[PDB]
Amino acid sequence: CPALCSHSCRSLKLCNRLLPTACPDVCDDDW
Repeated sequence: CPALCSHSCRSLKLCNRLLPTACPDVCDDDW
């Protein structure tokens, strides 16, 4: 997962859509 995205854990709900294979490290708490 892009470090720019990883720092934006809130955005990760959206980021994980634009980065599905790139960011599987999506915050389970926000999910």
